[PDB]
Amino acid sequence: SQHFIHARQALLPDGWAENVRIGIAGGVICSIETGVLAGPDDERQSVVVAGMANLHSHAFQYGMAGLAERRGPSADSFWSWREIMYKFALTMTPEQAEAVALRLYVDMLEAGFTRVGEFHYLHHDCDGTPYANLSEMADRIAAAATTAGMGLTLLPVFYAHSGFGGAAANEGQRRFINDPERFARLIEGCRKTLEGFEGAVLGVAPHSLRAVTPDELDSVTQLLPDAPVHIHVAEQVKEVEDCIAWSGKRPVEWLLDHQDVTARWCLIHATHMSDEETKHMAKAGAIAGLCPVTEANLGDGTFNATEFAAAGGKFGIGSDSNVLIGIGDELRQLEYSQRLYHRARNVLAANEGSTGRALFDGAVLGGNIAMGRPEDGLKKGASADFVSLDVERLPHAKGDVVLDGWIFAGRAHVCDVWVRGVKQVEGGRHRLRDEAERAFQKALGELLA
Amino acid sequence: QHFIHARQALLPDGWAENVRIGIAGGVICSIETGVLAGPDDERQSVVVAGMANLHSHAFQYGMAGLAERRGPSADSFWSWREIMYKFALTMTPEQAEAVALRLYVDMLEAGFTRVGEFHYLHHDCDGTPYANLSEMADRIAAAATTAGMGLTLLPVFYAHSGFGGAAANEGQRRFINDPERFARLIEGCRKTLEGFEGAVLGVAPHSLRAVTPDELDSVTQLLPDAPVHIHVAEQVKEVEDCIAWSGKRPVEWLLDHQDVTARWCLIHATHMSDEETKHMAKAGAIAGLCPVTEANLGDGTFNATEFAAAGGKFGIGSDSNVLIGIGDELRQLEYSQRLYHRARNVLAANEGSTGRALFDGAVLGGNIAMGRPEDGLKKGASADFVSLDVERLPHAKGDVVLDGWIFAGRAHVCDVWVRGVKQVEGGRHRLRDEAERAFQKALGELLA
Ligand SMILES: [Fe+3]
Ligand SMILES: [Fe+3]
Repeated sequence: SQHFIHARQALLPDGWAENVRIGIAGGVICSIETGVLAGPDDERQSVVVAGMANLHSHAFQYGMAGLAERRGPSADSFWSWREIMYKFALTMTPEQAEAVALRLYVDMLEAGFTRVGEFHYLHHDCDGTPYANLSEMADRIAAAATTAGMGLTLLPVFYAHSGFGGAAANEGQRRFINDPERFARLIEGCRKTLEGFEGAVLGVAPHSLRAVTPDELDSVTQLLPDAPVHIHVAEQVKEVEDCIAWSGKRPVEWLLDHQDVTARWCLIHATHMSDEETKHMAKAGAIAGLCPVTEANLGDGTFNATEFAAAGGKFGIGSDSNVLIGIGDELRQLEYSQRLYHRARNVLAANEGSTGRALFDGAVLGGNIAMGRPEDGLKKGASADFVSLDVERLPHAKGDVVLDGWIFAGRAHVCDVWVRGVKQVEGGRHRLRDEAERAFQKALGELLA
Repeated sequence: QHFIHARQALLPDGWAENVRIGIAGGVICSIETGVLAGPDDERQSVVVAGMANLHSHAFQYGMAGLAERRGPSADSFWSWREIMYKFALTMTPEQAEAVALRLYVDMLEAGFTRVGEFHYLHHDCDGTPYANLSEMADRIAAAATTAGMGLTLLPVFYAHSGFGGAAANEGQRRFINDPERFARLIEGCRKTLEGFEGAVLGVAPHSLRAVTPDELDSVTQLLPDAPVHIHVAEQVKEVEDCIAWSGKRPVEWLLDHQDVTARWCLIHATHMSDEETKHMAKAGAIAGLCPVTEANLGDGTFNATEFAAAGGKFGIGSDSNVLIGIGDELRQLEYSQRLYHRARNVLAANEGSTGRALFDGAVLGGNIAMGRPEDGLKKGASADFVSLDVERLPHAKGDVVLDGWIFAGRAHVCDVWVRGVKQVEGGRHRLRDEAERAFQKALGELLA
């Protein structure tokens, strides 16, 4: 039946409003009324904001979080990360993958993310042979999301090569590999699995320009022409240099010249762009899939955030390596990367407004577009996906001040979280945290033994 | 003697297992490894040293989260100074004590066991001294006492608004003293800290902009065996103004005109050449790093690898007190380096854990900057330490626990002891809710 949340303040697309009654029916927002008293059966909340998309995740990497911070003996300071990543990637079973993904999605839900964009490349069995059920590993993701009550935009990854110009994939990549034919069949397995997964979106994820040839890129991005396309691009300086050596062009530039890039596309990282690439990307409408915590943890670089925003570019955030899960963590890192690079404060604020406000609104907006859910948000007809904040330490704080306290000062935290109208998180706790954790610790023990 | 048994404890020479720590009169009397818990031992999983928070301006905790609006000014730092001066110029002593208490509770809950209060809010709202000259410093001491927080109090000497002895401006009126009145204030602080167990009293020349060379000589001679702290080279604009005045940057100037040693803690030290960095390390000055505040202010990135390779030591301070956390500070330090050098595990030592190196480093340099080199998980040290909740890392080795805490959000502070007294239990200070009520009342008054 029809259920009501009454919020003392709620951040709607046209701004903060007070005394907001949000009606929910069949998991959808059926009504929003501002300046009204709570009905006697309304559930009362202090501060309500939209659910955040987590637009880029590799669920299995959550298992290695905190384990890649030892330097090791290599001259290459990235060796330890790849060694740990491939130890997990090459041994994880489907049962383990479901357990890890579940506990990750619980952590994301508890942090206020209501949908995940799972950029999924862990496909085949340990020897690189397909599972009897081709989409087995994607089915585990979907099962994990279903159990969590987490929204899912599933983005199976196309990966065939180890370098520019169609270099053969090496044996370490064997569980990731498909040709376009076997990839289409995998996408078909995913579509069947997602039947009855309410709100699910199925797109495609060419891994990167290194990993895919131009012809393969054409085939993959034509499979589901109305659904999202995600791709890693321009994350590390070495890729830009290699791309130039191969084509005479930088990665984003090359992509914009060879594909019809639109808001259908989400370019993950896009960390190293010229001013011209930044503008063209924004003008094309491609969403920047920013992963600020992972980019810092990997030493990738700093995004051209002010230029991108000034050109009308839109963005979202993704936990990516899943080393550390938090909306405040990601947005704060984005802003602070800018403050250090430009020697300035409140860099990503819009007009003379709040930096937390601009970042939060922006990341919700661009995130939902990248997820294929532009109808979503705190709007009539959107999925009933939203978050209440604990403002016990900010008792008189009016809207934007709440966001800045949350994101910069640690003075608020996520309280309740709803997805499709179902309260998955209460007072910061997911209804299945402890059960998910027990299964996660069992899987970790197996993987690390 | 009462006893804590730790399944793992990070001692100065490394992780030890099944460690019995005996405490009496607030100090560590015995350390035994490889043994079971006695029947009256309190049991802990993972115990580490208490962290010094080597640089704090307590009153700025009140403005945390309030300076993140861009505002109409061409100067993107205007809004921070406007908020900072609104609090600085109107706060009463009663309000200052409430703010400092709630801050010191927050610090304790984050695993900091001593605070270096770099204290410059001295006089009344109109810039006239209080009947008790050290009134505001007495409030700091009272707040620290109520929290059970260790205190190295560093009253600040401030006399000028510009290099070369420019007059102090009206906005600085609560901060200012001449050397003679400053010495009298220090004397008030010494009397107040009598019976404050483990307290240290040093001096804090504000910066090279705020002091002349002659004043710097006088202030740093007052307590020759106690710490000296000073802000240096935090912002490019200070560095340029210092050059305009002397032909030198702030740290090189300081090293050339003072006998800088491990007695000195140079706060930020953010803009240095490679040669300055090495000379600072070789002198033995402690880098008072404030990574979260430096990021929030867009100050810059510290020359961390060069400093460490030259044998430099550091600690961490919450500084503006915008966000309080050991993980937050150490992570930000490392990540500032990863982005700047396009590398990972930049501040690891040998081929070790980055979290290990950063944690050990910050405890060590922190305690030296605080005038407490005897401290740590050692016999004779103050019984100041922290247990970590390892429910998500249930049998993980020590270094893995640190990396999980600092980088992955997988462990958190459980209990915290200062001078052998448990001030935090399962993440909560006993006075959290009471201190919070008084804090919100003060905030409401200040923001009215
Ligand atoms: Fe990624
Ligand atoms: Fe400071």
